[PDB]
Amino acid sequence: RPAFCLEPPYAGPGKARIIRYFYNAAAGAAQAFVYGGARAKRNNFASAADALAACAAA
Amino acid sequence: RPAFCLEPPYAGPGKARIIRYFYNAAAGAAQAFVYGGARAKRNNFASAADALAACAAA
Amino acid sequence: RPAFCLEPPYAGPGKARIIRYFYNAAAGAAQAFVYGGARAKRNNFASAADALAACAA
Amino acid sequence: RPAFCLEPPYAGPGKARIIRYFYNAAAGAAQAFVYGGARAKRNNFASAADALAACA
Repeated sequence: RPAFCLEPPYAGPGKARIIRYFYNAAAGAAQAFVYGGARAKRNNFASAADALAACAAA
Repeated sequence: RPAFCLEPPYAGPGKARIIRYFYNAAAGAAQAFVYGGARAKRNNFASAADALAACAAA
Repeated sequence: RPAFCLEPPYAGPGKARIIRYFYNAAAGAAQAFVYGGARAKRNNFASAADALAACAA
Repeated sequence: RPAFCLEPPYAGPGKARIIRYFYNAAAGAAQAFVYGGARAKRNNFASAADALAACA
């Protein structure tokens, strides 16, 4: 599993209101968070399917 | 809940661009993903309603 | 299936960034939206399973 | 509603595989489509809720 899959989600300072997904490796699942549209970090996916494709596999 | 309902959605190797649905157990929701047309895995349904009927119940 | 189940989601005027779910009657599915914390309408649930239950799905 | 709410979805010339949402005014519903990542038209949203906020 790539290291970035262990990052906590980062909303950032932006004024957009976007639901994104991060992989929660402790829970073994993708989880939704609200992203502000600026200064994205790596564990930040458009969809749960995308988060799982990158990060679900051991 | 059937175990397959916890399997990540699989795009597969095909070149098609088909909208399918999978059960996201962390959210308890059936959500969209892009399927390539080949080698479908189990958590892959033609509609959100279909995925929920198969997988939402405890 | 209650009448509120036909409503589109309502973020409202608040500044919060709360993930909530609404029932999408056309699809028979539960989908997420960003609720601002104020003036919620009825098609607004803390989880997708809550929305599906309320709207008899 | 905005006139763009009547557009059919536009996948565009791109090769990416991105789920996006358009408002289908004939169905009264926001529906998913595959967007290629380039030359988006206006009836193109990252979520069903955003399509409904603009067009419902």
